[PDB]
Amino acid sequence: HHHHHMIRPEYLRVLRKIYDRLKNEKVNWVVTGSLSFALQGVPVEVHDIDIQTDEEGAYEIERIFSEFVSKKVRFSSTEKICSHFGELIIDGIKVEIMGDIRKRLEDGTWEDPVDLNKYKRFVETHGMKIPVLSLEYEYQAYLKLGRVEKAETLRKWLNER
Ligand code: NA
Ligand code: NA
Ligand code: NA
Repeated sequence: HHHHHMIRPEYLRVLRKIYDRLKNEKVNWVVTGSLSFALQGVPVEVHDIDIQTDEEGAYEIERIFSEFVSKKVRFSSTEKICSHFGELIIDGIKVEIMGDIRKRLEDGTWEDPVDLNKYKRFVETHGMKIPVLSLEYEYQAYLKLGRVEKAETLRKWLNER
């Protein structure tokens, strides 16, 4: 953990609550977003918890954490990214559930969702074996989001004309 950076205990507490209910379920899930970076030693503050999973996993997670569901899992799509998307709030912390995230391809097709198991690693942390997507994958994913943002920004700037 570069910089001996520590994840704020509120996030670890909620992560434990999530881990405890998923650990012995057949759910294909990973922590993604900032918490995945942090768990893998990148000193970044976490503000919410992102769980990426497959389509079935999103609905299973929602059911497992039914009392915490703030937004029902629904297939949700922009023109760029879609997923089976819902939200939990646990102890005031937002948990984004994203099942089978797919990115739009140049041709308008949707990429197949990632094989989470190609990139999943288990981080031993605070007595928990937490599945995360690899830093390499995460970095590449954010850089890709970045490209999308840049293209959209340029389009919007031009649209203002
Ligand atoms: Na920590
Ligand atoms: Na799995
Ligand atoms: Na960290």
